Amino acid sequence: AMSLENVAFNVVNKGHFDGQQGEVPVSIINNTVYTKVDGVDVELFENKTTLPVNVAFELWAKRNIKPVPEVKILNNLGVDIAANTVIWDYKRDAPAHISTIGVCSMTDIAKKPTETICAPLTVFFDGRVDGQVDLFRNARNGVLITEGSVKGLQPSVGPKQASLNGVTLIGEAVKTQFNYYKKVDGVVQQLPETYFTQSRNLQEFKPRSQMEIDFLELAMDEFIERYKLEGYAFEHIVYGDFSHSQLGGLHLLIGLAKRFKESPFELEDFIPMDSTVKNYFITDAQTGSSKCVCSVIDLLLDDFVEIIKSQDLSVVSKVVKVTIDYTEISFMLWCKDGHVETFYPKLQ
Amino acid sequence: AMSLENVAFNVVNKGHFDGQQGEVPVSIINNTVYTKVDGVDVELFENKTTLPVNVAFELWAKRNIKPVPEVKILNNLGVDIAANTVIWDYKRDAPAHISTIGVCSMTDIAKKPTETICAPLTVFFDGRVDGQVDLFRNARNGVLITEGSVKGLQPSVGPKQASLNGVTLIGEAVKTQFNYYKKVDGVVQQLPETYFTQSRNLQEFKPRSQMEIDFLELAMDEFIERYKLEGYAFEHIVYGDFSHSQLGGLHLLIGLAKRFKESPFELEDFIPMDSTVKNYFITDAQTGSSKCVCSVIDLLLDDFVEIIKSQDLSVVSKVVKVTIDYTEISFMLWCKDGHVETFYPKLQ
Amino acid sequence: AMSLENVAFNVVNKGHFDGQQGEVPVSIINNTVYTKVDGVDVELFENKTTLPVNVAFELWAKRNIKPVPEVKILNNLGVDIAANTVIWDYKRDAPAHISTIGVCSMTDIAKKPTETICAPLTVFFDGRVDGQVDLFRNARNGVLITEGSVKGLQPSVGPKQASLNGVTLIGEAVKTQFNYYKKVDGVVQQLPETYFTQSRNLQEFKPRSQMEIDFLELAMDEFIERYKLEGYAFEHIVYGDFSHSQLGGLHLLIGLAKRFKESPFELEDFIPMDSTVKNYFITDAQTGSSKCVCSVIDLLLDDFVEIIKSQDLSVVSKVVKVTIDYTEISFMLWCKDGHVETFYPKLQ
Amino acid sequence: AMSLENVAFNVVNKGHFDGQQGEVPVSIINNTVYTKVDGVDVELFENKTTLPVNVAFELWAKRNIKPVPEVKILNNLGVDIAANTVIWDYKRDAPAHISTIGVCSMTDIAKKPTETICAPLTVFFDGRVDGQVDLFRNARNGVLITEGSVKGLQPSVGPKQASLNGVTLIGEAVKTQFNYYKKVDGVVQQLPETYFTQSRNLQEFKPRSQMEIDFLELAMDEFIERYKLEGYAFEHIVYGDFSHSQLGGLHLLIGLAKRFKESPFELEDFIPMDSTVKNYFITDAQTGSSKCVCSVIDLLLDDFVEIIKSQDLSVVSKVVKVTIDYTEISFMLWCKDGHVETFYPKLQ
Amino acid sequence: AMSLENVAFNVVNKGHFDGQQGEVPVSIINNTVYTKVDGVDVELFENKTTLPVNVAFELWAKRNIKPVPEVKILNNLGVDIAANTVIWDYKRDAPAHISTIGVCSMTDIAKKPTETICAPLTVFFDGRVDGQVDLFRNARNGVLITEGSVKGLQPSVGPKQASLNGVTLIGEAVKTQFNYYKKVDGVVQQLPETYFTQSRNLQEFKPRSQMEIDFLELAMDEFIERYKLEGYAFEHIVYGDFSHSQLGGLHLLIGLAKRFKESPFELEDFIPMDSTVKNYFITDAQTGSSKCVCSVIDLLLDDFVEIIKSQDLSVVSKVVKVTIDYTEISFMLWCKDGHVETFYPKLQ
Ligand SMILES: Cn1nc2c(cc1=O)CNCC2
Ligand SMILES: Cn1nc2c(cc1=O)CNCC2
Ligand SMILES: Cn1nc2c(cc1=O)CNCC2
Ligand SMILES: Cn1nc2c(cc1=O)CNCC2
Ligand SMILES: Cn1nc2c(cc1=O)CNCC2
Repeated sequence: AMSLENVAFNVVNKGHFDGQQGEVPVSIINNTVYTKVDGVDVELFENKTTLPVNVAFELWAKRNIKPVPEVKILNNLGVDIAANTVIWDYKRDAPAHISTIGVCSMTDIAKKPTETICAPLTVFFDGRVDGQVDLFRNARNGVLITEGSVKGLQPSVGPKQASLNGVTLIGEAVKTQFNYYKKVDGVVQQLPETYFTQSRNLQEFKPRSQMEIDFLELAMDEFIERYKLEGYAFEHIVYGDFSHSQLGGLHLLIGLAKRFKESPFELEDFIPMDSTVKNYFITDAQTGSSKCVCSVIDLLLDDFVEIIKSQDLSVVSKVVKVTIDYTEISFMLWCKDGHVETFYPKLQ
Repeated sequence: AMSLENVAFNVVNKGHFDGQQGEVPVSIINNTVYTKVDGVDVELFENKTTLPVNVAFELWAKRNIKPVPEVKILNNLGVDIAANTVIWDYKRDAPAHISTIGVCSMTDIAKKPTETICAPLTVFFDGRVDGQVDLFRNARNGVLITEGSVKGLQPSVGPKQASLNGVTLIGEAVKTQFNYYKKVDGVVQQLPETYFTQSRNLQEFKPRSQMEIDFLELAMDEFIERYKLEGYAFEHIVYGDFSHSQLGGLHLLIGLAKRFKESPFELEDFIPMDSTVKNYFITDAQTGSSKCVCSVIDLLLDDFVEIIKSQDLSVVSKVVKVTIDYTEISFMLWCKDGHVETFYPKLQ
Repeated sequence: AMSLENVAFNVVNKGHFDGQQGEVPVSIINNTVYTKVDGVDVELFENKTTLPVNVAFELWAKRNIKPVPEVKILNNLGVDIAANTVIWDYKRDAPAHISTIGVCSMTDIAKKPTETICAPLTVFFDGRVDGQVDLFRNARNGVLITEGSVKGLQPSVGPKQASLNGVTLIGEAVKTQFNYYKKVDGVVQQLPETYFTQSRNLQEFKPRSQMEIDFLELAMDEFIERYKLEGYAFEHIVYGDFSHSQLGGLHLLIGLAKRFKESPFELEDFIPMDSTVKNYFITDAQTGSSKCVCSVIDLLLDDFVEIIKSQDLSVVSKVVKVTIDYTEISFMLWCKDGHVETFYPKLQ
Repeated sequence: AMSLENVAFNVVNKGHFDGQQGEVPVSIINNTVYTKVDGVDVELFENKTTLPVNVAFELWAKRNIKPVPEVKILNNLGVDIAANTVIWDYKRDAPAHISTIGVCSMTDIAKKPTETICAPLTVFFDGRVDGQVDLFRNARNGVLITEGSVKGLQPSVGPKQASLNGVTLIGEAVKTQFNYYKKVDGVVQQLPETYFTQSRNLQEFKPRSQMEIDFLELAMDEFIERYKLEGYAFEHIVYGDFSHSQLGGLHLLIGLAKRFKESPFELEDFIPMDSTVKNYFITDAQTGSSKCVCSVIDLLLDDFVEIIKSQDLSVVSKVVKVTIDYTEISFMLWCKDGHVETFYPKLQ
Repeated sequence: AMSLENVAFNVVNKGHFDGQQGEVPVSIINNTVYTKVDGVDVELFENKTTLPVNVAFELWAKRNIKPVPEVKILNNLGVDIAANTVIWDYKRDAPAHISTIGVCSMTDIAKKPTETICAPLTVFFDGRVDGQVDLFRNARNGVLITEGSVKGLQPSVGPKQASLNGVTLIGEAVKTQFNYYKKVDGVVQQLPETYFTQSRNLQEFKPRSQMEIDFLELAMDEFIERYKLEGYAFEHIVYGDFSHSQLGGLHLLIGLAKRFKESPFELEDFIPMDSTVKNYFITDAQTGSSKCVCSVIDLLLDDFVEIIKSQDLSVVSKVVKVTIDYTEISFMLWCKDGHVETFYPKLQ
């Protein structure tokens, strides 16, 4: 007995949809949902999606409020739809997926992931919900997350961090590190060995190793001497070159964080969505050095050092493929006389 | 001789409506009011209200620019409408009241509060405006604020703070502490003895007593020992419990401010309006501890200590009613073996 | 072969329009442009202009990404249109000019600035683009910027700072100080001797002289004694008077920056656009001192001292005209007994 | 190399999308597409769909301009999608289907109906397009229309009429009567014996038999005597009873057409879509007789007489199922003492 | 002292803008202007233009309510702007021109047509307004209409019909036939010999000659015999060929009017604007004969006969240029063995 007024009642009284009975007066004007409180209209939701306002309001109310995989992981694993939940994309302020299963009558393609319409779609299953591990076993295509072992299913240990109501975090009171499983055409797929992006912010950047503490504290030349990085072009790739009109390198988030402490800069997120590699139009405020497309990845500095130190430096230019967040990331490696000139996540 | 172009002229030249003569070219497109400056359109106002764009623009231009009672106080006193002014609600970016008296032809129910349509409504009167004290005396229902004594009318000393153009402050150059009076059905009502909320922000929180300085500076155990708060569950209620998936307690703003200095958190204001008790969907970023409905009140720590220390702790569960901002706030008091387990502003 | 899908392709792949071939699927809903990525819609642009959404999207994509004069300089020089580029106004999130020349078929009045429709308009020319110095020579009306000398054309050295993708900066890796030239009715005009505004922010304010370091570090009385400013009303004009309900003086940005370090305040930008003199409705949060129209100018303190010390202080009230950013700024000078009472950028 | 500007160029020059090269300037404002002609904006399309304005404009431009089956026939046959065409629904001013195959990049689920995504969907194939008969033979699910015989496949003769640019007609210069074929899970179905609705208008109603000429020309009693319809309640069912507050019967379009010649009436199409049975809220203007839900079907009078004369009239109330337009239509048959009381297309 | 409220007051009381003092309460919601009457909102104007709603409302209120030249005549004469009036385009529900002179502060480029901004624009002058004949004499570019002779200037007799509040008519109580004059670069032009379109409707078509009475009354073969039109393909061009899937000919409005009496048809006006030649996507309802682009012109049958009988019929295909409504209309003339095959207004 789903309704707009019942969804709004749950939002007002429970902070989100919680299956409670009740109705509150609602008014819809343009792309905003309001409710009357003390005689005046109070905004409950502003539709930033391409779905109708009342439909997006119901999907947002029915969002998953447990720690869930970050949308970039779900996209890299080919997830098309979620089973009986909504994975809300807080970077886009929209549902991560077009359709639903057992959530909302307007967006539902099926009520259960067992319907034949779900067979060709990669359905997201959550082992924390009763019967979802078994639904994954019977699904033709799907991705499963669990907190423990599944009998006979070989696990892939995912990232330490998960998204809880839009906050990316490594859980202390809740579990955020899941076992990951994937099935393509009825066959459980071996997830590849992968690095993970650290999902940090530029404003609240914190080092997660002794090498990252030394990058942020030590000067460029003493850091490169301490970690034996001579000939690996860290001056260009990680630190960044701000001497010319075109900004050189600056592809690691830690390098942007070190620069951010000294001088500010504009990072234009021209495709605003969660992704393993992010592209920004950067403008350095101190120098005026800029780059239209500056690919940035948040790898742990130790992981980036391991990647670049494991490459053959005897070829002028080559594509280096590295698995990060379960996806193959192509990097462009440019060398000269046995030393690195540049290394960057290749712009497609 | 009111007009859209005249309202816009006053906004451009005087910063708000100031009864001046003149007109500027205006363009309305969707919910925004623009004016032509140097050949280009410059935004003057974005309608975030449920009123028509030109009507909301005129009410915002005609907003009260003197320190006025915060909307939560006006709502707790049952204020329906203001006399010949607009109380702008800066938390909702909308007028605090549906209708006006002597302000705008589109929203006016009357030109003077003496019209019979105003008799059943609780009209807000401001003693700082000539003839408004007398209009309150003749009103059937109303709320009056004054800077001094009114002959024969027993005053209620309101909060130290008032809102001046959306800034809540305790006035030094202006008076913000008013005498409050209320009339229901022609009869002046005795306003109850009340506590006041402190109206502080989490980002700019400042202690307003020696006990509040000690809460923020001292460790949990030495503070509870110094102020003899053993057995009053301050560890749960004020400090907050972040060890389980459900966030425990955290109902006093000062407790959130102390936590905010160490680790950040998301506070989702799902009913965004000014109220004595606020409800937030909180997510602790450090631990992942969360609570869908976490009621928070900004009381002075000394006032909260006085409330909890004045309760009988011999009953398992009971409703404790405390007058705060002239309204009765129900608190849920849970005890065991003569000690507090929890105390929180009861979720309705 | 211009198209919406081609503009969006360039934005997605190049960060802006870069003349590349290709098309991406686009969806327009209301005032927002989206593109499909991984099956979901991702916002590329939100129209904040009065132009149609697809037209504004194309003008924003075709924005000048080289350091350009700040819109206030272009407006003060009478610039109506740009030659074969779009000067994007980042303070208004809109094009600085109504029409274009050789940019977009919907906004174009001409394809080349040589068309007779451009003769009466003051066209902006950029000497950094091939053939634009010659187009200025043949234009009836225009403004030219160059990085070096133009044979026979007497230059005017502009401000040190320029806007690069909305970031105002003094270039280190790029040139931001241009030579300025102007022509009215076929005749090259002598640009007047002028002061320049410093274009600083209140949050990131940095002193640019020893006098500005002393203003921010020294107490009011020792600063006024050190720089011999007794009788020049700096206590009122620069420091500001917060003792009465009406805020006194506070017309220099450096004075607001000094106050901002101690106590916060609301600055309501009621005409949000780039201008030499800005008008704000200010509310001091500490005292409650407020002013509906507080004119603020960001001059270097040394420049403001030179202006006020070069005035005759023997008249009660007079208009003082000072050239700032190539425009004549009227100031109101009020004196008594040979001393300054107030000096402010005159409210029109 | 599809684009908004190219789609508009085709609309302007060819009256619809015709694969021609070219671009015209376009402006999108709200839900309307305009083009500049002689300096002014001219409306090309108003979006009445739930799709984004530019997407709906492209689907409308790419509509099928050949006589196609009426949407009610396609829906009754379970058609989900069309192969490389858009069946435009002129009753809804929207595409008849959610997705496309080889039409528009925004709505396409596949470029060819041979893609595995199309296998479970009932794809509409048109034998008039080269290779579509063979695509139907290889499709798992589909509906095929042809103008002549298909080797091996036994045909179902469809209705005489088809929709050509929203005009339902029986072709004289073009063929509108198609052979219909259908496959479910790779098996060619035996389409059932079916009646067809005549798809006539109330304003331009024309009789299509000698019995229909006699219904419109003769008086009620002489018509019922001539065709031996005594005891079949035609006075109620077809002619209509306007003597009570509730309008009696009036379920055949021919009966409404006969009434329309004498007196007018309001027919409120509360679910505006193409369907075998239509429901209207009818108000007779002459008498004031009204009915909230008056089901109307346009059957040939001879076909309706054959249906009612082939029923058992010995039961008080029963559901009578009739295959009309290939779908099962339920009728409610009410009898008393061997005579009809009422017979109507069941409201369910 | 122009205002939204004053424009609305005039609309309500005078039926249009009439320079009366007064103000009525107005509400703007989306693209509609409302006024409060007896407590409820009543729609005054729905914006169908690309201008802001309040600007379009004011231009519509300030529309010319005297018989004015039809927009197609003004466009063909190169009219850019009107002098101190608004020519409302009722076919587009929008102003015929982008800018105004002395009408509305938002659209005005000048207050008088004597301003230098108006010199290069072809300004429309109306001799019925005092001083406009003299303003035309002093204008560099312009078009003048008069009811009588102008000393020294030789006139061009325009069409009999004019538009009065959107009704095209030949005046009986008012004069609608104007003398036309035109100046280009200060020189009075010699307007060319021109035919005029008759501007008739299909639903209210009336013959305006004995030949037109005979076309509508006589049969095809006796009409062609009476007016000696054998070999001129009137069977195809004027009568229309409905025997094939592609509708043949049907380019004269009189031919469509004759067909309309017998059978109905859909005329899709895909570029809805006033033009000498109109293009329609036609669908004949009786036969199903259709044509995507069917150019239609409303010439007097005698004028069309004179044009086709004055052509050389010895070439297979050629462009025939005819001055109609002062513009050059291209026709395509196809011949074979000395006889016409087709003649149509060229689609270009
Ligand atoms: C943690 N980790 N991940 C990977 C590899 C080595 C490693 O230590 C090798 N490249 C792909 C993924
Ligand atoms: C300041 N203050 N206010 C109140 C009470 C005691 C007190 O000291 C008693 N509870 C209600 C209100
Ligand atoms: C740098 N500078 N500019 C000006 C003046 C003196 C000066 O030193 C005189 N007033 C107008 C402009
Ligand atoms: C007795 N009787 N009852 C009904 C109907 C016809 C009738 O004769 C038709 N609608 C449902 C109820
Ligand atoms: C032979 N022939 N060709 C054409 C036309 C008439 C004709 O007779 C008219 N449209 C263009 C092509």
